[PDB]
Amino acid sequence: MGLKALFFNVQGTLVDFYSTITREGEAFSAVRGFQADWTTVTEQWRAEYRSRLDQVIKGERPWTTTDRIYREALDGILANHPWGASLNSADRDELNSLWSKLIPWDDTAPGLARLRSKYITSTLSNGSMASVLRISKLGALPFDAILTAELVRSSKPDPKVYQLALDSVGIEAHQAMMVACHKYDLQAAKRLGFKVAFIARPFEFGPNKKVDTKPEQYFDYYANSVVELAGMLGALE
Amino acid sequence: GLKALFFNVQGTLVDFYSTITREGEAFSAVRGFQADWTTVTEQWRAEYRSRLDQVIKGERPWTTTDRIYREALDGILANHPWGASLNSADRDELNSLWSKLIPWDDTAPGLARLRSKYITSTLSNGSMASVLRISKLGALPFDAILTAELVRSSKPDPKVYQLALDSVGIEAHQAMMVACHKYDLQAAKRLGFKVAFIARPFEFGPNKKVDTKPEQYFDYYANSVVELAGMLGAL
Ligand SMILES: [Ca+2]
Repeated sequence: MGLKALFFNVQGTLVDFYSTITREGEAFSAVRGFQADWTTVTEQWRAEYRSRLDQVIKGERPWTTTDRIYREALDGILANHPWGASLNSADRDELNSLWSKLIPWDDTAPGLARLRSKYITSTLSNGSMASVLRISKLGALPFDAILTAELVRSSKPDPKVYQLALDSVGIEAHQAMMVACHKYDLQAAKRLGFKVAFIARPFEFGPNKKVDTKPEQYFDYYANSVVELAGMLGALE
Repeated sequence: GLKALFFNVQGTLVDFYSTITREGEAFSAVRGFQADWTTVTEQWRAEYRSRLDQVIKGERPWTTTDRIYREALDGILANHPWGASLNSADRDELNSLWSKLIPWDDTAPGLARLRSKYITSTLSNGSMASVLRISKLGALPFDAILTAELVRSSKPDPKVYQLALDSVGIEAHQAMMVACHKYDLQAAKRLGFKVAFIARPFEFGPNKKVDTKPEQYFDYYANSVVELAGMLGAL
C-alpha cells in the first residue's frame, strides 16, 4: 500500500529538447552553408505543433501520431524562413527525427536507474510510443515499461491517460506517483489520487529563459534532478 | 532490413511449468499435504483456455488474464481433495506466480545481445501488469512491454500484431515475431512479419512431447534466444 510505481513525463521532465533541436539544427544548417536562428525555429515549431495538436484534441483535425503532427507543423513553419524552401522531403524527415532523439539531462539516466531498483518505473507522456521508445533507447534510459497517451488516443490531462497507467501496472492511484516538470500534469494526477513529484527544470526552454520552478503546496516531492528524487525516496543502485 | 523483434513470453522466454511445480511444491509443504504438482500445469492451462474462450466468444465481458487464471485455479482445485486445504488467500498468492515466471537460462543473455542491435519488445497475450513484473523480476531487458491487453484481445487477432507495428512505428517486413508457438508465427507471417521459432522441448515439462519441428515458412529456427542472436549477427 506504499508507493509501488513511478510514471514519468518525458519532454523537459527527462530530456532537453531545446538543446537537441538547436544544436543539431545548427549543424544541419552550417553544413548547408545558410544562416538560421534555431532558437526561433524551435519555438515556432513547438507552437505550431501544439496548435495542431489542440485541433486534434478538439476533433477539428483527424487523429494522427504526434510524429506526423511534428512533420506537418515543420512544413508550416518552414514557410516563414527563406532557406526552408530549399529543404527537400528527406531533409525535413531528418529534422523531424530529432524529436525521437531528445537527449537526456545529465541527471536522468543515473536517477532513473536508482529509482528502478526500488520501484516499477514507466513513462507516461503525450508523445507517440515510437518516439518515446527511441528516446529511451538512444539515451540509455531504463524503464520497466513505455506508456504514452497514444495507447488511448488522447493526451494528458485526460483522466484516461492516468487510468491507462494504473490499469497497465495493476495498481491503485495512491500507489502511483506522477513525475513531471509541468504543473498542469501534476495537478491533474493529484486530483485523481496519485502522489506527485515535481522536478524543477530551469533550462527547459534554453539556458536563458525563466521557467516556473517554484514549489507548490500539493507536491508530495520537490526535486532539482531525478538523482535528487531518488535520494529523497531512499532509492539506491 | 530488420528493425524490431517482438517476443511471445510464456514458454517462449519463461518456464511456467517449473515455476508452477516448484511454487506449488512449496505451498504443499508449508500447509502439510502432498500433491502431484507435475500434472497441475497441464490442468491449469486447460481450465484457463476454456475460461479465456468465454471472454473471446463474448459470453463474458472483458476481464484481465490474471483474473481468469485465478478462476481457472478454482476450477482445477475442485478436482483434487487437497485443493480444499488452499483457502482463498493461498490461491490469491499461488495465482501470483503467473507474474513471477522463471526465465530459461538463455533468455536474458539472448535478449541483451539482441537489444544491442535491434529494438525489442514483448508481444504476448497476458496482462501488462504480469509481463512487466516477469521481465523486471527476471532481469529481462526490453525497449518496450506490449501485450494484447492494450487492445483488449489476444493473438492471433490481427489487431495485436498491428499494435506492435503502430507502437514501434515500423512496417511489417521490418518486424519479427519470436515465439515457441506455431499459431502465433503463422498469423504474424501471413501479416508480412518475419518469424523466428525457438524450440522449447520442456515447455510442458520433462515428461510430455511437444511439437518442436521446423516449418518451411520460419525465417529462423533456433533452440535458444542466444542462438537466435548469433543467427541475427548480434554476437
Ligand atoms: Ca525497458
